[PDB]
Amino acid sequence: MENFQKVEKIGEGTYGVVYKARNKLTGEVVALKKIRPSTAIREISLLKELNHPNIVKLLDVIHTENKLYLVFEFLHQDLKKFMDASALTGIPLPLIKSYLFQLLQGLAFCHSHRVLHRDLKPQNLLINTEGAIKLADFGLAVVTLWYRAPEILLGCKYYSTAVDIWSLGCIFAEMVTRRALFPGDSEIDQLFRIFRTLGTPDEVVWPGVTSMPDYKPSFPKWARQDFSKVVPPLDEDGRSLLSQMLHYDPNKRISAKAALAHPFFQDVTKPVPHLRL
Ligand SMILES: NC(=O)c1sc(Nc2ccc(S(N)(=O)=O)cc2)nc1N
Repeated sequence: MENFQKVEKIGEGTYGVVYKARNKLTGEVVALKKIRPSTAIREISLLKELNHPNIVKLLDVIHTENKLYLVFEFLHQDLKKFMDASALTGIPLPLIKSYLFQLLQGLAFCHSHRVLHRDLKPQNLLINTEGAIKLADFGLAVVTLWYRAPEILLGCKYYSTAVDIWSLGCIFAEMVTRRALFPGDSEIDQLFRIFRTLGTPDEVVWPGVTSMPDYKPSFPKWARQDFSKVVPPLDEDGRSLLSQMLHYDPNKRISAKAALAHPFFQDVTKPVPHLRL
């Protein structure tokens, strides 16, 4: 792209590299993703018409010389950087609530249009100075496993919208405690960290779990811990919501739409964050 003057590399995912760039003609600043099929582009072309206030806007899709570039509206900072910047004091609850609420709206929208994110993590949740937060880097049909739903880790071949609720629940907990909920460093360690905290799933809480591709009758049997210890600073409404976002059975896991009606959001507002850019 000679049409842009890459200002700096701002990120890197499994789908490619993203740069902060300036359109040397219009002068606009954007996020340019260099990716590297028709089912792909056709799939992407859907994403362009996927416009919502809590979804990073995909501006242009460019296919040239064996290269695929995606131009996105540029957002100020990602949630991982913001959480780190807020580690000494923690993000204030009203702001945590606002962000969670907006992200659920974004997911509710995606899911109603049959689009799944599949790889939600603090690094692809972007925020601006006006208090908004948006979903970025939608995943298409050293990697972080911390936000991966248990059914994915157990070999499910068909993801459901529930995997996004799980990831968001993990992010919610992390914003509240200032510590990753399940910081695994391998698929099995990830799986076992979830088990040690939520209890090893069985047929009672998760019908069908013992018949999953990577399930092993030999998994250790850990008892479930209390949420009071898992996310202590969270009030009971928040813990109630989190528990529903972290149900083992994808079918019992709360939907984005239902989560939006949870009492936790009765007093939701939209604070502005203190961003250091
Ligand atoms: N991937 C995307 O679509 C992106 S990434 C992005 N900007 C951005 C700005 C600052 C930071 S950081 N690490 O907090 O300084 C991270 C990301 N905007 C879009 N649309």
